[PDB]
Amino acid sequence: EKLSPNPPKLTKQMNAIIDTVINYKDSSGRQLSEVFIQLPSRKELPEYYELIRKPVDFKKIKERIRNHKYRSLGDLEKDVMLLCHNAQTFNLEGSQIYEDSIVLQSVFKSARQKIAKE
Ligand SMILES: O=c1nc2n(c3cccc(Cl)c13)-c1cc(C3CCNCC3)ccc1C21CCCCC1
Ligand SMILES: [Zn+2]
Repeated sequence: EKLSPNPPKLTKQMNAIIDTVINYKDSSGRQLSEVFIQLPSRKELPEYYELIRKPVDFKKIKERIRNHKYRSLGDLEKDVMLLCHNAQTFNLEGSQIYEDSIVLQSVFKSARQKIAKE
């Protein structure tokens, strides 16, 4: 089965996991994903592209689910962990963005364990 199409059930699970991550709010009602939806342009933040080898945003992850680029829930996981890794690489330790990216890793893993195990 190594090369085979993604079942509709799997694609639905992928979208539900990523929607849980994108929609996640703190107790104040702030949506943590907001800044991570779209990458900055190379004109507005050139130094991002000098430091980050493999840029990714949540828009691109949603596109990759739709175009069947993830072979597995593990491949989806790897791209979400890459996004969060890039945020921690570029942004200052202790910054809101840096901290938010750590919480989103946990939100992803919780959603995967709950949705795929139920
Ligand atoms: O790691 C990121 N740091 C950042 N971003 C990101 C956007 C998507 C994915 C990631 Cl993983 C990041 C990101 C995105 C923006 C967008 C650009 C288009 N207009 C909406 C805002 C602006 C600034 C950023 C930072 C955070 C703040 C400091 C500069 C860079
Ligand atoms: Zn399709």
